[PDB]
Amino acid sequence: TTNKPIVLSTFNFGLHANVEAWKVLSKGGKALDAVEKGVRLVEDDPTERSVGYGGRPDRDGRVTLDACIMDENYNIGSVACMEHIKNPISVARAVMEKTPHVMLVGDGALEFALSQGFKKENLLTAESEKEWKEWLKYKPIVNIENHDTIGMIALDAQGNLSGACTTSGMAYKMHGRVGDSPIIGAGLFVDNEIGAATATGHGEEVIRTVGTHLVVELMNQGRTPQQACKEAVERIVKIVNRRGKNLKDIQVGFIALNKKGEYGAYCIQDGFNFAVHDQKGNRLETPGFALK
Amino acid sequence: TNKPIVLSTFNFGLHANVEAWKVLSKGGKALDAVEKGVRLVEDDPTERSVGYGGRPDRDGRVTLDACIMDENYNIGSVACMEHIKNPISVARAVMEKTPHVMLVGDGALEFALSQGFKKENLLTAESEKEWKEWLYKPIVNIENHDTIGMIALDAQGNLSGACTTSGMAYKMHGRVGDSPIIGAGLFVDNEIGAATATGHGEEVIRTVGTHLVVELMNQGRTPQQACKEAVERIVKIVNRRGKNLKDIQVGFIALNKKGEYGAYCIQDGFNFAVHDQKGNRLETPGFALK
Repeated sequence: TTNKPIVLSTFNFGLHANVEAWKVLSKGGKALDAVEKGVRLVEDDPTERSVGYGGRPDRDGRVTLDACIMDENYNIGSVACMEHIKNPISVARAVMEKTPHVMLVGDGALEFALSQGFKKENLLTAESEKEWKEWLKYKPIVNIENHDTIGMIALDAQGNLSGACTTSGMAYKMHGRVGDSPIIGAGLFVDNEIGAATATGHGEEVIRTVGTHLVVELMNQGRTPQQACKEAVERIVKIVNRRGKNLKDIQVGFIALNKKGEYGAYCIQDGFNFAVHDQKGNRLETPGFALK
Repeated sequence: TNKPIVLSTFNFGLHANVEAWKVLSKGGKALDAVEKGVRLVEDDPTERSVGYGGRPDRDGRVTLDACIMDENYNIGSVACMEHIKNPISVARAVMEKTPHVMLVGDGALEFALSQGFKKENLLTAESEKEWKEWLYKPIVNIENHDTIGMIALDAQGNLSGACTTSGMAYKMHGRVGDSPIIGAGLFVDNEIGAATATGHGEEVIRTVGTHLVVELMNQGRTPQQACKEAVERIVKIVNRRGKNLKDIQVGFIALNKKGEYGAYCIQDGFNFAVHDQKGNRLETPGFALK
């Protein structure tokens, strides 16, 4: 029994993103195309205020985006702190496919996007501009309604894994701040002989623990996807305590999928959900949480 | 436990270790020792792949990458930063003074200047001449001391590490390698050990190299065994991607809680420096490409 094809993505907007990925997966399409099409739906929508277009700016009023992608054969691409391109996941795929590098940032990422035909656009909506000027008159508090990242991982009809992660980062972050979403091993990791995992939340904490590489290595060690996500969250809980911080101030979610299409998730604070679509249909599930 | 002890990469690790030992031999923190050690090399214009004499990207811009990690999971990083000679110290200020862990590009430079660092021209006349003559084949060259990574265990039994580079010569503007990425160029877990990487950064990111080395030591591997199996994982992936191993070089050095240390690389000719109470010496690790 292998449950394939199957796709998982983060937060409640993962349900709609999964319908676009299933359009690829249900026709035998590649997991890489499915996860790119899925997260682009959310990058494109200005009402999703933490991914792509309409994302809240850094404190200087610049919308800078972070994304990475990984396919079934350790090919990776990433862009971080890139301005004026609505679809960072697709520029990350072009870094992977068209350059000898795996990560470009800042002005160099934008110059490369324009060289590959991407269109320069104004990503700061009137809504985000209004909110930023009011904020100008930094408290990255936990908020369950803030779907701060879309991460999506899929196992296709060929039995191949791939994943994508994209965000506009912490609202009113310092100029040039980069979170976990464009870092391979922190926001996203895919090993086609084992499984894949993506992360959400306070990016600094996922980088600190190399979160998604740790989840996949625990599945390599025999942990179920859910057990792997749970123990990686418990490692963050331990480190939060050793650093003298308070867990109520921190939110991190992990979703994971292995080679047989088994899946799981776990988070620090209640209220993180994820969407799963497989042949039985698309549904929103609620994982366990550490802060009780 | 054999402590204090410090390891750093390549030939120039011997001189960098003498500066870190000035801190470690007096009971100083491993964090200050590894910062002082790699700054020696950032400061030297004759070291062409670290800080000040570093070879520019293809547009003639010297852009630097660095990260630091202490004994209690605190981390800081700057990538693709221009005009500041000492990126390891701006990384330490990201760690200590901001709510973030990584800043890049113009925002990293703006933060450095807000902290007192001075803007300097890092493109030496030598590097400028070489770049205009070059105006990309990132070959294996054992004379190219591409990164300095340094890891130390101090008198308190605490681990810390630093990694800094100017990255691949004539890289695309905006390219970031493994040296500022926690878990790829550098990782430190004070209950286990620490490891740093050198070489073709893209390959270390792909395998999340130094987090893998430390997790293998967590699983009971020796420092040398952990470095060897992480190199063997890169060998395997190079083969699955249909690539040729002769085109790639990666080195790992590692240190555990007990002060045991080890190293391994793909191609012969990588060396590292160890300084402990027996003195400072240059050792040569095993290599995969036989």
